[PDB]
Amino acid sequence: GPEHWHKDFPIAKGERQSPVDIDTHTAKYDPSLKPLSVSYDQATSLRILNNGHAFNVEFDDSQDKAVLKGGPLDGTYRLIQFHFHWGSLDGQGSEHTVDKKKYAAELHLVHWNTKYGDFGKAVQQPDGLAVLGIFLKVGSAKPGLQKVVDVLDSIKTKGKSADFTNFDPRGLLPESLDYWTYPGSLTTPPLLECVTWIVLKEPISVSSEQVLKFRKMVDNWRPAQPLKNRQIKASFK
Ligand SMILES: [Zn+2]
Repeated sequence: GPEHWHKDFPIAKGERQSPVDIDTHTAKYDPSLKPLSVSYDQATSLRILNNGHAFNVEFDDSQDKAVLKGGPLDGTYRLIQFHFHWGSLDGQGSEHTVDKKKYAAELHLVHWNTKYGDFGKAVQQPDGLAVLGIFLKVGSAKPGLQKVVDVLDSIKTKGKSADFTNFDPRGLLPESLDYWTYPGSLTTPPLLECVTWIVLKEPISVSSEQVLKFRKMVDNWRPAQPLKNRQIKASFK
C-alpha cells in the first residue's frame, strides 16, 4: 500500500505529487484566475463500477457534452469519470486537508484536456487532466448523491459493474465554487504528474445513512505530500 508505492512507481518521490495540505496563510489569492465554468447539462453517465480501490461512475467523453473551462485552465476539459475516497472514523477520509483539517470524504470529478485528443495522450502531459476536488462533511442529506448510494449493493465486490444512466453530476456541486488550485498528480498509481487540481473551499453535505451505505473498503486515501517548490493559488480575496 501507499508507503511501498515508491517501489513499483518511482514518480511517487516526484517534485509534484498529490494530495497536499492547504495552509490558508501561504495560499495567496491570485486575481488573474478567471472564474470556473461547468457545462454539464448534457453529461451522459454510462456505468458505475467498483474497481477494487473505490467506485467510479464512467461518462461519455466522445464530444464536449460535459466540459470544464475557466479557473486556471487553458481550453476545454471533458468529464470522463468521478469516484470517492472515504474513511473508517469520519475525522479522516479525505485526500486533501485544510490547515491539517480532514473531511469524512473527498469526491473527485476527473476531466481531460481536448488539446490532446484522448485521456491516454492527456495523462502523458503536465496540463493533461483537471480534477475538480469536492469535500464531504456529514450533516443535511444530499439528493444529488442519493441516486448513487441506492445502487451501491448491486456492486458489492471488486470487478462487479452496472448500467447507470441520466446521473446529473451538478447535484454534487456546492452553492459556492470558490477554489484553491495547484499543479499535482493522480493520488493513486500510476501517480502521473498530469493534473491541475481544483479544490473547492465549500464542502457538500451527506447524511450518516449515506456514508454507512458507502461501506456495507475504508481509509482509501493518501497522506499529505511534500509541497516542494509549488505555490497554491486561491480564487477568493
Ligand atoms: Zn480520486
